[PDB]
Amino acid sequence: EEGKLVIWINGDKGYNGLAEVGKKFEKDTGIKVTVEHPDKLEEKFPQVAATGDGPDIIFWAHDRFGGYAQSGLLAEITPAAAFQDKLYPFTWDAVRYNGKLIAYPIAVEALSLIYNKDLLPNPPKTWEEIPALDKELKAKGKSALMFNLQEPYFTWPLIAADGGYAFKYAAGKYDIKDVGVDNAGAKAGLTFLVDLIKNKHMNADTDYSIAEHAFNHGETAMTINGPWAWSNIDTSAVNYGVTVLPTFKGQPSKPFVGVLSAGINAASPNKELAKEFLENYLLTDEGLEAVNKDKPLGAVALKSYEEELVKDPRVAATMENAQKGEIMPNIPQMSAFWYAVRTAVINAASGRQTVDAALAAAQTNAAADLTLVCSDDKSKQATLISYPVTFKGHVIKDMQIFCKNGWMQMTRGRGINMIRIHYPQTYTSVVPGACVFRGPYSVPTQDSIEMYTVSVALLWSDGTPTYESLECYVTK
Ligand SMILES: OC[C@H]1O[C@H](O[C@H]2[C@H](O)[C@@H](O)[C@@H](O)O[C@@H]2CO)[C@H](O)[C@@H](O)[C@@H]1O
Repeated sequence: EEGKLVIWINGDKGYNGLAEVGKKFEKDTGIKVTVEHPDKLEEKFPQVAATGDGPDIIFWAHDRFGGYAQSGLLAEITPAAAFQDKLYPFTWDAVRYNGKLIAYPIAVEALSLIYNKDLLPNPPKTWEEIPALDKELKAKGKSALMFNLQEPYFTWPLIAADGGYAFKYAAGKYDIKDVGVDNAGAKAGLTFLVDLIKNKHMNADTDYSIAEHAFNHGETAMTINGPWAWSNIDTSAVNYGVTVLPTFKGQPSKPFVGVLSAGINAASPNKELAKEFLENYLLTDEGLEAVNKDKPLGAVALKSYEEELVKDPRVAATMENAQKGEIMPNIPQMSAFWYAVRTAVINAASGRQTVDAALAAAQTNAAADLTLVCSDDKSKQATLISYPVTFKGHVIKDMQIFCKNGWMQMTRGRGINMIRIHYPQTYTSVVPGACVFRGPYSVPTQDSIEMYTVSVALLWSDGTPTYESLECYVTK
């Protein structure tokens, strides 16, 4: 709707403060500003913006914006040099996609270790110490650590500590072909997490609100969270510190660093109003103050403000953790990475898959966009799903699936491609066209399980071949 600004931002952010900024905007321009916090908005935005609908402005960490830009959902930003100089350059670099500025950077985000000083004056420096510490607190009616296990954002710092990575950065770009989900380091880290759960130091079902409640009411000595979380702790009775994440196998935990960013919907008729709102209301000492006061932003992108923020030790700790991590890629393939790791962590933590199997499925999903939906019952068939998210640059051109009975080609277009995979011995005769698992194979680790597998050959646009396999496991 023209003559009005609609803003979407995550419900864990400073939306009331931004609303107050919006009030400051309406009052001067007569233009009403409505701030909303849709659920799973990072998914809902590309859905509705694609229909020409949605907000004028969308706020999210920069990693999602490359996908948005590739789908044509974001207007190009062209700020003056003067405005550009007001913000730190690396924050601008975070919002650049295939050459163009696709958003306004706002603040730099990283997870930190947050601890209750009255329970735990000297918090552990290593993950390895948490079990012994938990045993001591449990006797006192408390627990050592609770944090959100449902979102891979929070568990990634540990998985990445021993060598896990999303995409390798080489020769001036992310190498979409070199995916780090499945390696020895990632396995060691996720195994440590799963072991914390097996040993009842953490609970697989723990989510954001459970961990927030447990920490802010004094039940658990530590939590892992970002700056947005500090204001609720300020309200609580907890005297807290914000410090460096614990090390794992002697290496720093490596949080993925986000830059909170504001994109303008390409379909918005209101773009000039959105630009002026963002530049002359939101990014100002006053506006950033308003939002930061409602819920802290971390290290803001605005130079004038940063100088006052660097004095807040919580922000300093934030930047200390950021320096030990890595800025998130913004490439479209990140959406497949995050989906794949979310599934792996949830499945490993619950005990539905082993760490090795979970990561192996995650690796293939993040790298090749292939998901295999297994059935516990052999008589019900598996489904292989191909769902490409990257349409530009180095991409898989050709895909061949190796099934027990031969090779079959599978195309990559924008859309979704699904085939059934049959377990062998299931059909009384050979079914024309059907892809059949190789197996059953033994699994040395677990004696009660049978493995089935198919293989895949990938031909990249540059001629590079690569190979994947996908497994399903079944109880005998
Ligand atoms: O969990 C995967 C998720 O991680 C990041 O989302 C963060 C976000 O950056 C923070 O600002 C805060 O809101 O917490 C989110 C996790 O709940 C990625 O930005 C996102 O794309 C990804 O799906």
